[PDB]
Amino acid sequence: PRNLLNAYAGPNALRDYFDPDCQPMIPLVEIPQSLNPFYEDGVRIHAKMMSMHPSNNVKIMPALNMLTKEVQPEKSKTVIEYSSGSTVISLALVSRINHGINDVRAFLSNKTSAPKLRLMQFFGLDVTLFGGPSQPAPNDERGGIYRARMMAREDEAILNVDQYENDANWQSHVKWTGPQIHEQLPSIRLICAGMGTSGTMTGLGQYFKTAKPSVFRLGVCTAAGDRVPGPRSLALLSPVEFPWRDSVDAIEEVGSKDAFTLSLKLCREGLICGPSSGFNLQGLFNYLGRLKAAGTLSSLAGPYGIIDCAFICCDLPYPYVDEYFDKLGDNAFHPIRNQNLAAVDLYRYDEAWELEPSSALSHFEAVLLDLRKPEDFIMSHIPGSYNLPLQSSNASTPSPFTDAMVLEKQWKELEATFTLDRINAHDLSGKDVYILCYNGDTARVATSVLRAKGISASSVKGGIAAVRKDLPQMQMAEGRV
Amino acid sequence: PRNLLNAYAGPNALRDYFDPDCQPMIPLVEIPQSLNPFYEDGVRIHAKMMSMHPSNNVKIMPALNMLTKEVQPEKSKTVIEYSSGSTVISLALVSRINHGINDVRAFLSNKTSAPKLRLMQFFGLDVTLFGGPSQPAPNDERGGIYRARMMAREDEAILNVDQYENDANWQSHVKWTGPQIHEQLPSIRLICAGMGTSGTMTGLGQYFKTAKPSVFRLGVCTAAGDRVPGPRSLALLSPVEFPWRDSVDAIEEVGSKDAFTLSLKLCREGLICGPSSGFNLQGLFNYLGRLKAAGTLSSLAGPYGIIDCAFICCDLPYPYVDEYFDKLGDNAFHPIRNQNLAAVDLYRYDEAWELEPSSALSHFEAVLLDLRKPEDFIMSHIPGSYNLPLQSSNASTPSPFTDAMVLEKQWKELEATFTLDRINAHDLSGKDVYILCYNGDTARVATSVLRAKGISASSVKGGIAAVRKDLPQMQMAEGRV
Amino acid sequence: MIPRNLLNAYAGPNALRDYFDPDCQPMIPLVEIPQSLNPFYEDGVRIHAKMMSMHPSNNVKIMPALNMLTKEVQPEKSKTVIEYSSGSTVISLALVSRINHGINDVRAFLSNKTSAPKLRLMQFFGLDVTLFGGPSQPAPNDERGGIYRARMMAREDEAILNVDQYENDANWQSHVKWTGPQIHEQLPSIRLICAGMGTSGTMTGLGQYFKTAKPSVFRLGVCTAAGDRVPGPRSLALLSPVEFPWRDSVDAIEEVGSKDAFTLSLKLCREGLICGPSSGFNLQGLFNYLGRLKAAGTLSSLAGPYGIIDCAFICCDLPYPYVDEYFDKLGDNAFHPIRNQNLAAVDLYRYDEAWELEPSSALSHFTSSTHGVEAVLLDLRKPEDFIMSHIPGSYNLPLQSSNASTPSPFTDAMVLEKQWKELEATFTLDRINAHDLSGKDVYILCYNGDTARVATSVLRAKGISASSVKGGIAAVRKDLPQMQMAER
Amino acid sequence: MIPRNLLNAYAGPNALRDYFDPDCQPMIPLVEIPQSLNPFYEDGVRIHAKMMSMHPSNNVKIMPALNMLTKEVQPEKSKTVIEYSSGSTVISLALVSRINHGINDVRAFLSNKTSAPKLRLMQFFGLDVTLFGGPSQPAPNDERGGIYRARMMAREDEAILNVDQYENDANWQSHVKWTGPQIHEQLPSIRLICAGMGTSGTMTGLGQYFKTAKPSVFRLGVCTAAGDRVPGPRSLALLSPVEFPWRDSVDAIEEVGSKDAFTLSLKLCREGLICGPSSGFNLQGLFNYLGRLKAAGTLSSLAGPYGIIDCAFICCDLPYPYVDEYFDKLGDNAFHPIRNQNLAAVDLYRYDEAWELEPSSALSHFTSSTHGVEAVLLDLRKPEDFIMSHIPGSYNLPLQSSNASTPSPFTDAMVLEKQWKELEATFTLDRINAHDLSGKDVYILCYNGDTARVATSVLRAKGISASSVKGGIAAVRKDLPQMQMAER
Ligand SMILES: C=C(NCc1c(COP(=O)(O)O)cnc(C)c1O)C(=O)O
Ligand SMILES: C=C(NCc1c(COP(=O)(O)O)cnc(C)c1O)C(=O)O
Ligand SMILES: C=C(NCc1c(COP(=O)(O)O)cnc(C)c1O)C(=O)O
Ligand SMILES: C=C(NCc1c(COP(=O)(O)O)cnc(C)c1O)C(=O)O
Repeated sequence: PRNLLNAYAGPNALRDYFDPDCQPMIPLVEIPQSLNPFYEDGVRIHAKMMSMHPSNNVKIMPALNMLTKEVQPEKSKTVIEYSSGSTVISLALVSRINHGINDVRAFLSNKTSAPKLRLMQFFGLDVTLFGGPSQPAPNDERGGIYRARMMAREDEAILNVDQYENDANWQSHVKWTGPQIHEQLPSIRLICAGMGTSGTMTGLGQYFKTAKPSVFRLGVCTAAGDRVPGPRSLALLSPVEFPWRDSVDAIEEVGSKDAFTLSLKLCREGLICGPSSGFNLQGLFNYLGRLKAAGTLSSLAGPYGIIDCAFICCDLPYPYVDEYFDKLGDNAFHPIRNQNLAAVDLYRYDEAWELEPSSALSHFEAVLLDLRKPEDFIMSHIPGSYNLPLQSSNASTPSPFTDAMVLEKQWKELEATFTLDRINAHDLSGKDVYILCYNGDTARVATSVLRAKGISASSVKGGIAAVRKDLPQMQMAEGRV
Repeated sequence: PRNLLNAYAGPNALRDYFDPDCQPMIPLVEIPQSLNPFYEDGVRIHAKMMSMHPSNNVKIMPALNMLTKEVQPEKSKTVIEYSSGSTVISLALVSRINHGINDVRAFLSNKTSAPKLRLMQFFGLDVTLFGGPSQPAPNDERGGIYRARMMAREDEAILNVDQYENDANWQSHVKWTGPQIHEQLPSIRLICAGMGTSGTMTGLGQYFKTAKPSVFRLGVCTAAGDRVPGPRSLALLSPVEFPWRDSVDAIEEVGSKDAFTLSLKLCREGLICGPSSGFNLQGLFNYLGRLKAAGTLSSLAGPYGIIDCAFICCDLPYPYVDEYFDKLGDNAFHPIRNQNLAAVDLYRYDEAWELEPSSALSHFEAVLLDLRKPEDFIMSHIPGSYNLPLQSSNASTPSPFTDAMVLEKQWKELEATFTLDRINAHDLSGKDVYILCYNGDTARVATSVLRAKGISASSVKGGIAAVRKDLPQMQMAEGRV
Repeated sequence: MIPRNLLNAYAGPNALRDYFDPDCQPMIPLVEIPQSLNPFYEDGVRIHAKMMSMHPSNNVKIMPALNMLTKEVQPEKSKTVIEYSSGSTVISLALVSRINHGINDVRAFLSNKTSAPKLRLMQFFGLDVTLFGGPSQPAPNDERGGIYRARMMAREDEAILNVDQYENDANWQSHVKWTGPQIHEQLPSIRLICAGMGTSGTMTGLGQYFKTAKPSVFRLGVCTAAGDRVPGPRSLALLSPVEFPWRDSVDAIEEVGSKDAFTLSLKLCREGLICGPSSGFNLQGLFNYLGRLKAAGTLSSLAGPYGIIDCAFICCDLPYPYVDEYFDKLGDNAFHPIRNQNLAAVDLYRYDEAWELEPSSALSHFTSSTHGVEAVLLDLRKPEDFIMSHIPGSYNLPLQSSNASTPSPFTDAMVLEKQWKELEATFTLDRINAHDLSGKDVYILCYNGDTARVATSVLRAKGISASSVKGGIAAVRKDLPQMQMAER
Repeated sequence: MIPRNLLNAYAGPNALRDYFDPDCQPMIPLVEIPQSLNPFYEDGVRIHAKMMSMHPSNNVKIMPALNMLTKEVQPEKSKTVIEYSSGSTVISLALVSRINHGINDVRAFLSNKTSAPKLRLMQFFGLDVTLFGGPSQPAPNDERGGIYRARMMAREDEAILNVDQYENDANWQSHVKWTGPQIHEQLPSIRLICAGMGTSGTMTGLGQYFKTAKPSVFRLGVCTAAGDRVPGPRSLALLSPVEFPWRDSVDAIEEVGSKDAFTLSLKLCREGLICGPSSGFNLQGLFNYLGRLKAAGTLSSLAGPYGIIDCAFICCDLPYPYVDEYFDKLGDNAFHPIRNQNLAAVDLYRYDEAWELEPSSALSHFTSSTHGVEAVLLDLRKPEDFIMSHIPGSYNLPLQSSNASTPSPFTDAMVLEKQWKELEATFTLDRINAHDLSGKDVYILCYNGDTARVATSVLRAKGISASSVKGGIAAVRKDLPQMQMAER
């Protein structure tokens, strides 16, 4: 039945890996008390981490169930679907794993984020952008849902399962998701899921309608005028023909700021899930808050006085990371320390460029650069070396690697110092350039600058202080010719 | 022992969820034959999807093992670590789940990508950037590894486990990862893992050194001068003091282009993993290619003539999506169709703004805008309406929702049309503005333009062709006053 | 005693030669400056300006140019004239080379730092300019500056000629020949002669002449104050290497800054003595010397047995090439500001009375031609007035800046700016094509008519054949039954 | 018969009044243009230029300005002068208002489209400019243009005065009084008189005078060709509303474009008759009419019993305010290009001979002052030469553009550009602080010495007190033992 060792081999290893009946049950995890403001009221909330399927999103269940139902083995060569992201990724994976179909065309709104659009391309989707409403009605003849079902109707090699209109959508959660939650949480008193196509909620609600009729079925929609990835609003849901009205006992409306806030909290607790997951949990919070404000929370409780709630976590937060910062204030994140270093010191450092004093002077076709101030150079320097001073490097200035502002000034002055004319004015091109400063640190920054400009540059570890220590017998010129 | 139902409840649900002994074994999946160029030679390659731990990366094993070893319950209040990303995310999760520590400070190179830096902030890390080499030696006194261990040495409330120097790193894979692969693949003939801190490889190599001494242990390093997230090069690995030289039988060197290529292929097969995972598989490919070129591949084979290879998949590709496009050519991705629509039609469309002809004219404080050409307006128009023509909208021009170039021209001309002066010149401010065109489509684009500018605008579904059809009794002015 | 042209009429094939001749010409005018410009008038000094700017060439250097070329040019060998110059000398050489000697290949060696307006002036007069990058006013023997290299090129070629104003005695001798004797005859009671020093030819000539012709006249040279720069003269330091006997030609030397030079030059112009910065530079030196003797109480000595003291100073050229510098050197005061200055950036295009049509002629042309293919009528009124009554077949393009209350844009500059800007912002290329205005007669009707004429200026600048209905909508009220009926 | 100033010397408290008086002044010069400019010289026509630009005011409008103000000004009531103008008239009014009438509050009403150089010129002459946005050359009765509004303001206030050049007969009567009689006396054989028409005062005056004083002279007016624009005149269409009897003053009217006007004005200047665009505009009209009769073979009739035909045309003002337009209107030819033009953008800063020091004086100052606190020595040579031998205590700042082979930057313009650019790019603010040059005496040593002087120009423009070692490293070879020993 199920894979005990979670080990999949043979020609069908990937098929069985994605199989919800063969792979272990999708994890169900109770959220911590610190995140559950109804813990003292006896509420225990459990998160169904659909993001932990190998596909990383809840829409793998409709995609699996639809494709096995609708694919015709000899003739089905192309799959087309309108989607907000998750379904077409799941269709792309299942079409290859189960059906050998690599031509998957994704129809998406032109107002889907750039990271999400790049993720579609990443998974090998062929995407076409559509103007107008990002969430059109399946009968809006100007929208991508209509165009998709009409392109597969004129060509039998083209297949359009219809996640907005194909019953195999919600039946996938009667088949898999529902029974899993029931076995994992036999004391379940409330099931909660947000509604986009509504397939997830109606599937769960149709299953629990007869598997445990005492279970309360709570769907979540996006507040009017708001937008969150995954669900749609109550208005955008009315034209859909799935039996969602028979699968829910109450509807909550949730905004995007709460959704992204709770998703961020869940991820920091260890339950890594995306914005719609925090959206769902917030809807559950809002309904529990009504029953407490109405004094009716006792109605959900079982014989032990506890209320076991399960809610769906639909996918991962990674595709939406930038949106968390646009929607949530800076107060939700620690700022970067030494943030200025992101725009500077951009180039690599190789340990082989840093040479011990004896090793560097043995190679010395070759040119030695001294980056100390002009009067320090005249006082004493290695005979044969050129002087090239810097405003930002004294004998007293701190090491650039201990002061981010020093590193910024020194790196920038070094980038401006080593212009093209400068390289030729000192004959650095094509030679082994050895660099020396006071303690070696500014010189090492200079090697990163020069290596990125193609000059074979090395630095002396410890600077001139180490050559005076390690090589005390090498006598030094003290402006004398 | 292990959680049969994958259901975690009680105050320790999250602790047990992250527990590798309590949670099902990390999946091991054989890669498809199409991705395995040595399938006919009898090689079967199995991927250990460490990315499928709830933390989504392999470094959860060192983080778990180190923190339980080093945390002192009463005094340990702050955790500090230098990392390339994975470890500090895993330390942030485990420090909160197992030890109640929320003060986690991450020391990172200034040359880590911006998406990765934002991911650190996302998971609640307090990050400080460090110049110089992005992968310093643990004894480089200018690098972040030294600074981390020295800041926890001066303060007992500060804890620095040392992933580069703490043996609990690699022992975590002797404890968990090794035994899991052995039980999942008893016929294992070769174990493969890339080396950054080397903890993963030495742990696996120390375990199999005595669990099944016939197993070949293959480590992978980054080719000289190259860079891939996770591992380091053979040179950057020499100073580390873990017994990695006793845990490997051969070393492969792999470049970044191959690493990102194979990761992309793995993700498109259904094994969603990041660049170091394709890096590892490529190293395995390169060693198998030597033995075939040397005719020695038979040496790895078991009694049935097959060679069972296991390799580590370390994390997910999502934080690196943009890097795949910089490293791989455009030839690896389908381009966006109607790409021009990404920069235009930027605003939302609400179904309630589109009104049937009878419904819109019933509300008609109110102003009706007609967007048809001037001669068409004079020919016949709804009495009481203003005319506002557009260069890009004829009676013959196609619907904007069927031609992306038409949508771009019309939307841009509409954005330029409805300037501030225009809004006041037609008294649109504060009124209910109804918009009419030929077929309704240009008018609907105009409502998205005007709603985003704060004007309460609605369109007539079907345009003037529908008011002539649905309302044939409403007589129309035909430039007559 | 040569006679001068009493009719100032110059005919014949030598009309231009005689016109430029300081002996045929009337004498260069000498004009006493007014009291309001003479601080020492109450002390008996009379300051007379020698307006060298009034020669046909407009500058003092026509005298050295005439004299040097007459001396140096070889009728059959000379074919090219080359000279280093700051501007005046080489313009004068171009004129004399052609008028008097039939030479047009005149090359001008100039500093690379002379102003961009001045460089164009050299081109304007048909000069051939080569730039030299060293010091602006080099020493004549500096083997880098143009003075030396111009001299050597004239040595290598026997067909080209460098008269060299910097050490040819004919330079300063031309003022012994003309300027000196003229001033002496125009002002016999003269007691002091003043001139700035660039090459020092003008001052050397005046001082050498008056040294013997009237030894009692004081000779006052003017040099540029160190660190400063004035067009024409040189600083004392920059003047020492020239070998003209200028030290023997002056009895004292003043130093003057550029701010004072431009200020006094500007005041002389507003008095009617139109002259450039070096003229105010010379007058300021004279003021400074006269103020030195007045404060020391030695002012009386310069006089004679008469109480008056007659001083003459040189006015070298005209201010027009330097107008820009007066604004940079002097403050925002001493100039009246341009009022309605905002209009300088709007209403940039021409008007034509033919574009403004009587209402009956305009409505006749509109309904003559088929509507929407040959002619359109734009009605700029607010949409709720347009709806009430309008010319059938016309288009409504509302203007926010225009309504039934707005006054004439030509009576308020802010209205003109707002309305011209909105009209310019209204008639984008899409708007022209949205109403298909191209190739059509366009008629404009507004509340005003003045606004509508502004609209015709804007549209015809864009190539649209637009005309306005004179008098506005008020002038066609009698042709609009619906409008007449609404007023019941 | 009033006498004229035979000395051209004007003294006394009325020196400026007499200086501007056309009756005290010598007559405005009349000068025959040369054959090279007269295509019809072989046919017996002699064309004489009346250089009105030679009045002290430099323009033709001083005659209407003098005559109108003399007529209209009220000694005790008049305190402000207001006039719409294109430029010439209102400058002349400012001068006459002060010289002759002691009035300085002169307001100038100008089109908002007059050039930015011309607007500054109005400010320069102390005028008070108000801009008007309508048509540039409005009709005198257009109640929007400045002509009408200037007239009304003078009506509301009995203390201000608009002489109104556009319909005051004293405008054209001033040329019956002066310009006409002068030309007639300067050229008694005259057969034709030619002038452009703006207000038409000049042509009306000349034509009304010659109509009776010598009825046989042909009167040839010139107007601006439709669609074109010339500074001064008007088009025939724009001229019809003025009520001067100009139609009665002309026997024919030519139309001329602006390109021909500027081309001929430029040629007249290079001949020595310095005059502006309207002057070439008048001459081109005369050429066009004479070419019409020559092609028709009716040229002989204009003559007399003599074979010659003497024509006079007006030259109105000077070209200097319009120099920019000649470049825009005419091609790149007719001007010589500036050679070494690249130098105009480099070597922007001054030089001083005191900065260049004899080698012994430079090395003396350097080792006098303590090194690195009061003085530094920069050695611009290549690092491998600097290592071989250098002045002890000096810093090496290599230049790629300079080495022992490079010639003098003042002998090759490309070397000067490269070296000045690299020196400017070398001495960034960090470089000055990297060697702590601020507040120190700085001495420059190079292979050349010329390069080192360029370096001193660059550094002193940045405030660094830099001097150069004259003669370069070659001049200090005797002071360098190590260098002498290497040459064995
Ligand atoms: C509609 C699809 N999204 C459903 C979805 C939902 C909503 O689940 P539904 O089955 O559509 O009701 C929630 N969260 C995420 C991340 C989702 O992708 C889609 O990818 O086309
Ligand atoms: C060093 C850590 N990275 C190790 C790593 C590796 C290498 O595994 P090691 O245990 O360091 O040898 C591979 N792939 C990814 C994504 C990784 O993050 C870190 O996050 O600090
Ligand atoms: C040197 C020349 N300038 C002399 C000059 C002077 C000086 O006059 P000198 O005769 O050169 O000393 C004053 N004012 C103006 C306008 C001048 O042009 C020249 O044109 O090259
Ligand atoms: C109208 C005036 N211009 C007349 C003019 C003319 C025309 O001359 P009239 O006398 O205005 O017809 C020609 N050339 C120049 C340079 C002029 O300035 C004026 O100054 O306002």
